Amino acid sequence: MHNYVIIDAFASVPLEGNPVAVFFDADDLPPAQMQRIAREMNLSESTFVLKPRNGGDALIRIFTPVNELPFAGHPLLGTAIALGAHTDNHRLYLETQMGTIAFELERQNGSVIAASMDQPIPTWTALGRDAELLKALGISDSTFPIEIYHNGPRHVFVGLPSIDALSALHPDHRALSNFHDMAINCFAGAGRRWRSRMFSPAYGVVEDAATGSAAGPLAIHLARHGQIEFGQPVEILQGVEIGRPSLMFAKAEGRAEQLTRVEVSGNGVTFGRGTIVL
Amino acid sequence: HMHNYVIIDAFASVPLEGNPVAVFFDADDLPPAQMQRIAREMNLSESTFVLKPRNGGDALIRIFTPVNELPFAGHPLLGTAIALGAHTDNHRLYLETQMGTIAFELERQNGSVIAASMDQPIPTWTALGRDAELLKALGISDSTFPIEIYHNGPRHVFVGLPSIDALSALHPDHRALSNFHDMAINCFAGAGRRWRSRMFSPAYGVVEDAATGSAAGPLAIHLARHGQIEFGQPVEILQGVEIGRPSLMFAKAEGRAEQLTRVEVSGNGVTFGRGTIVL
Ligand SMILES: N[C@H]1C(C(=O)O)=CC=C[C@@H]1O
Ligand SMILES: N[C@H]1C(C(=O)O)=CC=C[C@@H]1O
Repeated sequence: MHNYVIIDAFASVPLEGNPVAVFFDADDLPPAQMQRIAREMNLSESTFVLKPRNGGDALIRIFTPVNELPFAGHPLLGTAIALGAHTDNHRLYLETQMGTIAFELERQNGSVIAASMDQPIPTWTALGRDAELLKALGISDSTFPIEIYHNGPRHVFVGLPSIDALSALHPDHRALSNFHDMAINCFAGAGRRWRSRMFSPAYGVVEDAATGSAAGPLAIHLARHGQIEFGQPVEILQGVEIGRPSLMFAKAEGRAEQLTRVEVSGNGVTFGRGTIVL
Repeated sequence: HMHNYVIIDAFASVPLEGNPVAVFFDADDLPPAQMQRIAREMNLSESTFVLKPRNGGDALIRIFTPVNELPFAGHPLLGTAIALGAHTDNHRLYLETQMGTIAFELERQNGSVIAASMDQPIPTWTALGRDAELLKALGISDSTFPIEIYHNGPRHVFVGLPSIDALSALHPDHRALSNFHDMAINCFAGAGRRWRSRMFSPAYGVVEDAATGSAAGPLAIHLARHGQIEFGQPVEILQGVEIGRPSLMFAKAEGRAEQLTRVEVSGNGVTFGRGTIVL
């Protein structure tokens, strides 16, 4: 029998942010059963905490309802906040398939409130499928070049001219299903405050509330396209239209040709706790 | 304020099959607005909330999809009945809903509720009258039977497919289907005592549902009306196969078209998990 906790990631109160189900003592579960359990929970991801293999504190496997991911932001944020309760550490090192991700935990009186990760440095290139994507989204143009970033998963970015235009999107999910192993992140905003919406049939979700692995790349994206400065922290608010407002903090340090750090951070809170029969 | 819940996999005898429902106990202190939010947090096709009775039943149940409330629904109530059945020795349970009181018979094995049967509301029906639009949304040219919509609280449209291969091949346009409000699109194929179903409902906040319990009753009526089975003949409807959530619903509609005396839907259910929430 496995205990799990539900964490609302990128939120300071239950019912906001993006839920993840974090399953403890999962070494006995085969990955095919992990996948099935994630299908059962039907949250954007469920995670599994395994004994470490390469010097971290744990090894974390990450599953959408339909696939395994080698890295994801909300799921690992939630896992780090839940795991934080086990110990007194303020530094946590979580192994994933993309490598070991360092976390700084924000604690008060030993109690975990928030966490900050150092993400893998993404690479990027032009999508090369603009007409198709914009048709799918129901729009004419992107405000900035449409590029796709890889840090484990992949994330494509499409800019909108206003927050109203971003909220007005009604994408064709079936057309979006032609975009494999990627999530589509639409953004709008100004200066240090940006809004996002994410759509990914490839990762099993019509619309996700907080796509944590997209936040760092967006910050890169905005700085490469002159809208913010490298090293300038931004707030990205996602999930508003679906009732799941999620605040992601991101900061990309260095320069386009040589990034040195991609930090994403947020609050998380416990929604519930229980146990599954297998 | 804290609430205990159980996750029941409805219309399955083993965990990880069937259709999950999250059942929250002692839920009277949650306003409907918060119940809707909790149902979104769980993100299951439905969550239910167990309230004290007002009309002589055992409990009053409110039912929520990720995006709306429903006056009745079959997998959520089945799972609710199995869950509440653990707390009682009784053979029958009466669950008040907005559609009236639904009677259940509980089946035990050893000291354990393993299944239940309900008597569903008798539906009304008519044609949908929008065949061309719906068929284009589904990605096909027609139905094997007249496209009709049944109402037993929620609404269910039925589109017949000529084979199981044809049914598994559907890749509907979710957005185009969102233009059909307040209903679920149930696509079926099969023969005799054995049918496959797939359900799609942007209106009820699900791309594809695993086991649409309130559709099982109407489908047996629909098949009897259209001469593919006889009234009163039990059928097995297997739903959710293509999404990896095989679910087995048993349905029997007794009487005749002009006068149905019982629409019975039953199935197995199993506990997958349980827990507590912080509000
Ligand atoms: N939660 C998202 C995720 C993330 O980084 O949090 C990556 C890809 C898809 C998921 O829905
Ligand atoms: N499970 C379904 C339901 C039912 O009767 O189980 C009714 C309407 C939509 C839900 O996804």
